[PDB]
Amino acid sequence: AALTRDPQFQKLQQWYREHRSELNLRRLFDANKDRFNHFSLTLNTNHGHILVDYSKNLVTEDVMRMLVDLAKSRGVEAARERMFNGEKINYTEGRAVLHVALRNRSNTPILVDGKDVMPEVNKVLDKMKSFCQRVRSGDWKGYTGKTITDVINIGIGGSDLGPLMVTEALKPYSSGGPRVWYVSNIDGTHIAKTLAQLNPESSLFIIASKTFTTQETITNAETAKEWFLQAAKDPSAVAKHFVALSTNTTKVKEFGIDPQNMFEFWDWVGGRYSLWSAIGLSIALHVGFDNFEQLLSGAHWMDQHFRTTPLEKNAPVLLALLGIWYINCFGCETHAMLPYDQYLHRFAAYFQQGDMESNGKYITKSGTRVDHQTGPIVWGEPGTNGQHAFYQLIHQGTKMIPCDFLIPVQTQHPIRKGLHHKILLANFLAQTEALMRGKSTEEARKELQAAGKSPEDLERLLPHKVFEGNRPTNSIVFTKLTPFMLGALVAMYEHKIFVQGIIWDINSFDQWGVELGKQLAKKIEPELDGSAQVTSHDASTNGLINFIKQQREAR
Amino acid sequence: AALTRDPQFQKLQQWYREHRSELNLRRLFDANKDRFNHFSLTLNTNHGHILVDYSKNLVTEDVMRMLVDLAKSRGVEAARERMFNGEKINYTEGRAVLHVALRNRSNTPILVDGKDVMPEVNKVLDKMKSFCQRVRSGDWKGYTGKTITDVINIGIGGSDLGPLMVTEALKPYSSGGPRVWYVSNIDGTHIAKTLAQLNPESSLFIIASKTFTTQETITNAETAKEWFLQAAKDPSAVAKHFVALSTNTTKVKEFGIDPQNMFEFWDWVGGRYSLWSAIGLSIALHVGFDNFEQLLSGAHWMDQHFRTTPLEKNAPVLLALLGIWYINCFGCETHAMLPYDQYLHRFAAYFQQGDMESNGKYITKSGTRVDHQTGPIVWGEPGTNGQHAFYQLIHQGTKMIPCDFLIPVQTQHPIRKGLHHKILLANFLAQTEALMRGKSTEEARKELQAAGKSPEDLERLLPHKVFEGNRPTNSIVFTKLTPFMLGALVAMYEHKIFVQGIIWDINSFDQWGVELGKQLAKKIEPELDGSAQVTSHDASTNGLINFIKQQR
Repeated sequence: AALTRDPQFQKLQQWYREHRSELNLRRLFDANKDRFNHFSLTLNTNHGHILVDYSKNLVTEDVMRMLVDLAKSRGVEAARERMFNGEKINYTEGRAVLHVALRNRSNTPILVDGKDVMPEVNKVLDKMKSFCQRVRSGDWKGYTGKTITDVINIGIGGSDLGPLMVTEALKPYSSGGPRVWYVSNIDGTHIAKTLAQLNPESSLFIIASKTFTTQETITNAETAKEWFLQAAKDPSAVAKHFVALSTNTTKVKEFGIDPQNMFEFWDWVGGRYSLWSAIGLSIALHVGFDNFEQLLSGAHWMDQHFRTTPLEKNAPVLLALLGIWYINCFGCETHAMLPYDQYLHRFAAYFQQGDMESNGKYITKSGTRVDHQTGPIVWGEPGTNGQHAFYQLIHQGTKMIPCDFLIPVQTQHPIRKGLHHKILLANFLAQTEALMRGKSTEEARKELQAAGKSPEDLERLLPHKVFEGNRPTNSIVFTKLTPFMLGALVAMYEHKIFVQGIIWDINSFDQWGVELGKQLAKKIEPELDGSAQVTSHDASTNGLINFIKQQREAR
Repeated sequence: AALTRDPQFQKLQQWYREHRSELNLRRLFDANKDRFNHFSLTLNTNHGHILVDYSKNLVTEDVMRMLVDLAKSRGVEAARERMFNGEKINYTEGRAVLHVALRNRSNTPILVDGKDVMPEVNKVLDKMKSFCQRVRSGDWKGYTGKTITDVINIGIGGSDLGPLMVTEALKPYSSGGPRVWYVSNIDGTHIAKTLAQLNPESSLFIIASKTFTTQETITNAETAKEWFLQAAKDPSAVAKHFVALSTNTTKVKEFGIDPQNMFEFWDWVGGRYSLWSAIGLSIALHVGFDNFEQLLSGAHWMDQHFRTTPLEKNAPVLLALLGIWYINCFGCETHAMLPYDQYLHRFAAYFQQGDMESNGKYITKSGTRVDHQTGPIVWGEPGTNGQHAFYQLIHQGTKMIPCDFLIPVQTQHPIRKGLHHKILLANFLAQTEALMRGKSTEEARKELQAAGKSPEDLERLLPHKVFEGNRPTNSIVFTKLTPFMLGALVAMYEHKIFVQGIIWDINSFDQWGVELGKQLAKKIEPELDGSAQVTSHDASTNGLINFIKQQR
């Protein structure tokens, strides 16, 4: 595979074999008082600063030069220009990849098939702006003349995770917006428990689906419409309570949504890159279109940083390369995302899709199988909660787990004169310091001596109190979690993922790996119906089905 | 360490090295049409059936024999009996480990320091029973005479995750219960956005903390008490609105809680095993004490299954050993938990603590350092959502990821004449079948040719459409997600974790690894007050602190 044959990759591997032992953080920081300045970036966006501190990673200045040489060798910069220029870099599907066009506030032309996409992008944005104004002001009335109080997004995956994570994160900005609800699972619990809390007369349903064929979303949408028409008893009332966010005009009409009620996007918007498009309508409705424009603007700023910054000081490139270093030299399977912010409690789940569906790949551009690791398993929970759930394993288990810690300097809720946020910041700082420094047998012994432990009791406990440390982290600190700054942060990680993919020579923008499960579920669905035993699959699938059939009528 | 020198483990690794490439699920099923019957367990709890189908795993009958022999050689049964009989198996802390006593419906004596703990367990249960009846009936009034409409648990980690996951899982059983809120993060967002939705006259605060010294929880409690007293202006009225769940009567009283309002538990209740104790009061308030008892009864049933069942047919032992196989032979870092149930959306989060804080360890019982892997990283999201987020990587990435798929046969919401649950089940079944059966180049070519792809479109797309499969899963299917069945499922995984700890020779029940972060946060705290630079740490901690100071 390309990466394995790359001479810069082999130098990195070779260096790792010879010098891995020189990578002790305790020693590196002691021998370089300037380490933080040398291994950090400060970004002034004009709407907040972002500090990307990667100095607690197991790198030296030689390692980062070799990693930048790898990005050059693998053609990161030329691949970047192909994306921004509208070339069909999604080569398995023959598509452009232009989530950057969605937030292209400069309106500089971006050509696909020689045609500028920005007129159509801005036509849909204008349509969302006007609709949001009418809904939020109460000028858009329901079928009994009431204003809309609840907006329900029905969609899954790329049509759900982004809008949910952003509306969660920007909750302080939703004064005067309708309540927003997200129904995604086919599990009837999800729609049922939501509809039970709603009035059809004041509820606006948004059917989010790129294809408008996804079984979960269409089934959920048909259930919501049946429920709604149970109350309204008039087909023409659907036009006041159902809109669609899709590329598929034909299926939207067949579902019965008026064409004036369809907000379009395009095939070069990948679902996991789609919150910047019409899929973001639930965001604009909740926090207002002006805050949505700020979100796009912050992404635009990061796009420009990614495009114009030399690789060696380019935030998403450096994050990408650090991950390559941990994935392909150290062998780390996972990457933890640990925001110290309750509003970001859906941020890790969002990049599970964004990262893992993009780079969970094993075939290269040339059709050949990779002979190296690709994308990691992404996981995490907000701090401080994670400290009391799983940091035990991060500190004193047997796995190496690169961790991104994120926090805003300014809280949306400066209660008790800042007391809570002070404690939060201090834990944020303490945990990376603890991961890096650890605690030696000599340091733990001195503590147990001072606690007054008997020699027997002390030798028994001592090895359990030792922290081997040397566990690497990234610390990403930003002024405040505004719409603009959220946009910049999400875009930072989008381009991190793009860079890793180029390095691995995979297609970050397709998802052929979801097809087989879909096919097999279509075959199983009609077999579940009766009480007849199923014997047509492997023995486990049959046995599970037959157990299901048996237990259907247990009371 | 103990494990790597154990004869049965070495036999296990040697077989792996010689026969790894013989393990192909597609061929194992093709050659043994009885594979499901020999590699699954069906449990009748008398309150629902559990099918534990472990046949889509990379195991033969010989591998399962060697694994059970490892369990015997590592002494699982004798360790289990020490736990149930009240011995101090949490050896670093010198404590028993008796979450099983908390749900011991049988009331068979369990001695700790020679004294039966069951009377104290049942005294507290009776007290929660009576408090819940009063609150739920409206007998218990607020400081202005109103009934409690909102209950707010304040607590973190083990004092949060269990009750949150259970009340989320048992939502359908909460009719007539007050609404329940969980406040855990120190991040002031968490208490602030909760308090903004509450009426102090009708809100009941539960301060859940085993130590009653955790900084996050005591600060949140102090903030809620300040907020409450700003409205009531009557300090006697705290006794109507604040209770405590703790082992520390001194700190509870010094905080201002009436002694009558403390619900006790004991040092042998681990935080991440605590939802079965007083820590579960918010569960019993939300769904009723009878449903809480049913939850306890399910766990009790699983405790007896674990205790009385021969190892080769013992559900938590088999799950543990299959994990050992993937962890210590295949080298899998992670274990995914994928419940096909929206009510179980915090189940995986609960076992991140349950599993990872228990067995994320590296020092054995003799004080020696492990030379093998221990606990995995636990992660996951509910199906079907996960299919559209990260299953692309499970199917077509470069990682081997053991997965548990869980689902209830009967849904709490049989809308559309069961159409949604029918689809949910079909996806549950399809995904494990797909992970096991890939799709060959040959099969993918035929589909593309049949679809009508031209030779150039076909050959460009074909390699990307191949699924190598051979990806192992457990399927855990149960009649219905009732309180009883939830209790059984949680206890099953608790005992899974126990068994793995014993085999690894580690302490599943301490958590010394949380102490260095707490120390260092206490030293950084006062340094944030100034506008002065800070120079007292490493450059990075210094540099971050000073950027925080610049950007206030």
